Amino acid sequence: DIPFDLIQERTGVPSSRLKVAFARGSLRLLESAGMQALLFKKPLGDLEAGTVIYLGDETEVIRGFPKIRRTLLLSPTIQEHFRDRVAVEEKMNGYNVRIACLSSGETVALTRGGHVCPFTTRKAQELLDLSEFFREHPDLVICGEMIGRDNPYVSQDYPEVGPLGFRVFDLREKNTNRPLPVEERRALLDSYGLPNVRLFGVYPIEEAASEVADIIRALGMAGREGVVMKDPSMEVPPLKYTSSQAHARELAYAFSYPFDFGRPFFFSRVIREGFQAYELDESDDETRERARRLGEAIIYPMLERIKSISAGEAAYEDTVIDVEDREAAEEFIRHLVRLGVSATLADYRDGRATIRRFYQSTTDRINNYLKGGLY
Amino acid sequence: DIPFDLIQERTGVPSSRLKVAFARGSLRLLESAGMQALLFKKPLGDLEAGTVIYLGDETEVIRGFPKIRRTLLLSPTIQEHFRDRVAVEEKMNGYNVRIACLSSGETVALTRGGHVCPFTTRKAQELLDLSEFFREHPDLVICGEMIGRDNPYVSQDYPEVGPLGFRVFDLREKNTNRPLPVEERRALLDSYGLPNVRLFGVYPIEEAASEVADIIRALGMAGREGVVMKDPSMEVPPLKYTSSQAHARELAYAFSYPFDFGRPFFFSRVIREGFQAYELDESDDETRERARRLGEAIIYPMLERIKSISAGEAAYEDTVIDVEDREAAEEFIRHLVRLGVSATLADYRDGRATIRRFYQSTTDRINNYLKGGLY
Ligand SMILES: Nc1ncnc2c1ncn2[C@@H]1O[C@H](COP(=O)(O)OP(=O)(O)OP(=O)(O)O)[C@@H](O)[C@H]1O
Ligand SMILES: [Mg+2]
Repeated sequence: DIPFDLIQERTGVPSSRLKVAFARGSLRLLESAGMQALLFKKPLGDLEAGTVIYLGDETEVIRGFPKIRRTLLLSPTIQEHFRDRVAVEEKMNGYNVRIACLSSGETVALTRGGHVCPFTTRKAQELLDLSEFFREHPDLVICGEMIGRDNPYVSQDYPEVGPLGFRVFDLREKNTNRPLPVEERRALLDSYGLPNVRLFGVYPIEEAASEVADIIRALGMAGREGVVMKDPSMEVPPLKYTSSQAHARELAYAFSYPFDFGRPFFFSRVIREGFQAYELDESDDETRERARRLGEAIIYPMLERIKSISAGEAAYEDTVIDVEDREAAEEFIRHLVRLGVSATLADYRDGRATIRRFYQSTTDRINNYLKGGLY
Repeated sequence: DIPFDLIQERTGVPSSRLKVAFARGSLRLLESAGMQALLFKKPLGDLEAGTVIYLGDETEVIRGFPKIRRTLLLSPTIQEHFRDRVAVEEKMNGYNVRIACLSSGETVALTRGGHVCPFTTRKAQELLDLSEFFREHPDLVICGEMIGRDNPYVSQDYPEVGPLGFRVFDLREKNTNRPLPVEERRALLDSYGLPNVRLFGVYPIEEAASEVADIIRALGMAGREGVVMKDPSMEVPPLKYTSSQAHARELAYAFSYPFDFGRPFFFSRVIREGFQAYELDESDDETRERARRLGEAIIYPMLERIKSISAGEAAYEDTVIDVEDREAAEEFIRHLVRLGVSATLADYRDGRATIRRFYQSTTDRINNYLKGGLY
């Protein structure tokens, strides 16, 4: 049974609160070296959502990755949040991965919720040489973005990393979740042959907002997601800010399965376009492009989705991945499913498993409308 | 001391559910001129929102105007819903008015929430000649839209009415809320010289959808709101269906005050554009124009609003109305304020009265960000 007082000491959360959280947002589950773990679905105190506690030789807290705040404007805001210098990295469109070595020597890759992903743990050690880093730094949690076209979670092709890849943006200590300063982190990860997310530079605070403006113009015309700005000694939390095309991308995806994204959502992205038009457009023409790009991202995917279902096709998405065997693919399917995702194996040849995700609500509601159902 | 048993007898709503509604709202007020009345803020049993019960020499239940269902498609939805024939009237973009001659001889214009508008009651009596109609039909509630560019509530130019006119779209019995048949209701209002909404015609159900499509194309090309489809006998409830410019107009106004409406306003309207592109757009040119039209309606109002607030202006809405005197103008404001509206008299020249509406949600949140406040 759950060692509530031990956890109370390791976390700073009173054993009383923890029993209140065992009503709802605190799950006990088997994972790793026959080990019993606790997964904080909801945040609780200093503890972040996605926090996982492993109850082994030592009880290790794998803190959840912290929510990064958003800004819609580069100025005055950057000068209003930061001090002296701003480090500016590339925002990787992928899925958040915390890699840790546990007291059992076992290496584990946590999805944002704190679940171990069988696919992510396999691929993370396949594509990363972690052995020596963890021998020397076993209480540092590698925080990164799994990216690439053959990505079961968020699929964007970053050709320079291959079909599947990884990029570290953080080193955070177990339990305390304290980050290493930016430039030390990059160096340390360099000297173990580990990949850092692209860093555009470190700029004095006066010039930061303009420097970020050019980068974003560059990132947009490349079709990349955007930027994450950081206090070089991480004594100020980060701010994220994204490109217009990044917003058209998400929106276009969202209006392809419009009834699976819980309403706004949609408002939040569009609003980013208002303030960004106010700040980055240097001609009416550009603002015109911005409008055209927004309309088309909305109409055309929704028009094709509707045509599709009209022609008998249910709304689905496929993503072909590398797996070890068909059993492995199946196990990953189950994991997506216990995450509330409609998924099945659609095809399997050698080690390549076609993961099929179904969007039931988009299929149903567009069918009911096409048959004469009333809004 | 309210006569709940009487109101139960006169509405069929159980006495208990009434007292429980009143313990919240449902609200008891004085109106016209020394009568006490019951306003139903939310629906209850068969009672509609905005239903008012007048307690006079007679107990009269001025029923609220029923919510009209909407379709996103003409086909096959019309023929799944209607039978035999389909009557198709213009949907007029203004505000809802219920005119009735209460048992105390006093004529009262009710807005959708069942409040007596001092403006609308004065405007309806100037505009319409109602004395001979109500003399013959005191128990008939005239239901129509007040429309025109110089409108106090929602404003759109309709040349046919100059600055401001009225158009009846329904006749409904007091208490029962039963609607007269379409062709009868129209003949009746004509013989008494009362203005009808344009009725394009009654079509058999197999031709209804293609007919409506043609009306919709003309109405869109002409900047008109859409169509309300009716069973001639009114035995099946109406379906409203709106055009794309109705929507652009709607989303443009929406994003001039983004944080005051919704969040959708946006997903609701945009979803119409999808199915309508599907059913009605015949060339991709048309769909392209639809996308661009939708984009500009979103960015531009949002953009100007941020510029407007960056330059120090509050987010407001002006509208100019024709009033009798300035005494009239200030009564109308006192009226808007007692309904929760942040309005003032911006200006008054020669019977004209600039009514200014403030939207502080939009002003505050847009200023919070321009000050460098985090998303
Ligand atoms: N260079 C980077 N630095 C930090 N985070 C990054 C970087 N590149 C990608 N990310 C990922 O982007 C996330 C923030 O971007 P996004 O808005 O897509 O995530 P989110 O789901 O909104 O996360 P949250 O709201 O919890 O911050 C981070 O949580 C991280 O997973
Ligand atoms: Mg209307």
